[PDB]
Amino acid sequence: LAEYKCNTNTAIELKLVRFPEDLENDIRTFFPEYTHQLFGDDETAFGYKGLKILLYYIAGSLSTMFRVEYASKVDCVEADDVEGKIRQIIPPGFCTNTNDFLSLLEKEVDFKPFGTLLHTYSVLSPTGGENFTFQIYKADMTCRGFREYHERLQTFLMWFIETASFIDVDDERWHYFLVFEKYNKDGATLFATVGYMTVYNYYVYPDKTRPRVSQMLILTPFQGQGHGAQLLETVHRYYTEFPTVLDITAEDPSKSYVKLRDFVLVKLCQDLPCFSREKLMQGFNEDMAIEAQQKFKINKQHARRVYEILRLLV
Ligand SMILES: CCOc1cc([C@@H]2CC(=O)NC3=C2C(=O)C[C@H](c2ccc(F)cc2)C3)cc([N+](=O)[O-])c1O
Repeated sequence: LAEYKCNTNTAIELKLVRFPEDLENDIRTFFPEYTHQLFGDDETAFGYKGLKILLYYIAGSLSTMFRVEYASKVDCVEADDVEGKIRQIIPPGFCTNTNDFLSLLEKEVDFKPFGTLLHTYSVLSPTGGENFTFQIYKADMTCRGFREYHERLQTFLMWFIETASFIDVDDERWHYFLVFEKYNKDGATLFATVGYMTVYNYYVYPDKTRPRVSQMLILTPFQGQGHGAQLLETVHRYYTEFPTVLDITAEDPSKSYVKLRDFVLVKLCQDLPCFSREKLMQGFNEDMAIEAQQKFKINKQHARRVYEILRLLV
């Protein structure tokens, strides 16, 4: 009976599929960092030998294939309801075989990003020379198709963020920022989902808001390319255009958030007059927090952090 225990982290094969060959290419597969919300602290599932859970997503639209496969199952002993648990966290309408999934691949040419283009950037390839092209969009639930797309996307929070939980999309104070990569296929330019960030537009009495970063997910294949830095920079630059925004902060200031934040705020602030070599040496001044707030909606306390870093650099 213990011979029917399978670790679920390694059993759940995720894929982002651009071309048919991606189905057969194990390099394209990645795996959950967390499955405890479905399978407990032990991250094991009872009842199956050779358990394979397939969640294949078409790279842009995230149209989904979901299949459970196994060598054998125990079915007066009852296997864990793997299917049922996964169905809690993914929308209906998934297909269940590779043929139907490949059919969806043909229609992917028509998939277009949701919302407003805010920024376009290039990342250099590891090999060097080739640039990949990326775009950040701001979307909301008024954009046709986005709600369904967000349901397909958010599942990933479960696999890669430890304390992850789904948001209430009917709350209009949610802002969505999406990252896409442009890629070529047979002469056409298609879009691939890279990541996203949800930002909550907290009300501040009486006429102001204070955006707070809630979640940010960069999908595993795109990690270590600087997407989070672009995403946060873009969000700061976006909300700067609104006088009614006080500042931008994070709900959950992790070590990695703080590292990312310190990177971006230094990038944004080093070329400002108030943070010049000469002005830094005179000490920290309220002027610095003022200018940082006006120019990039940087929190008063965050500007103190930037000051220390910049003053060390000098
Ligand atoms: C080799 C590892 O490469 C990367 C890892 C990450 C992770 C993983 C992920 O998907 N989410 C985030 C990450 C963080 O480190 C911190 C971030 C965070 C941002 C804002 C905020 F308000 C609160 C948290 C959440 C991002 C990137 N990236 O480039 O963005 C990696 O390259």
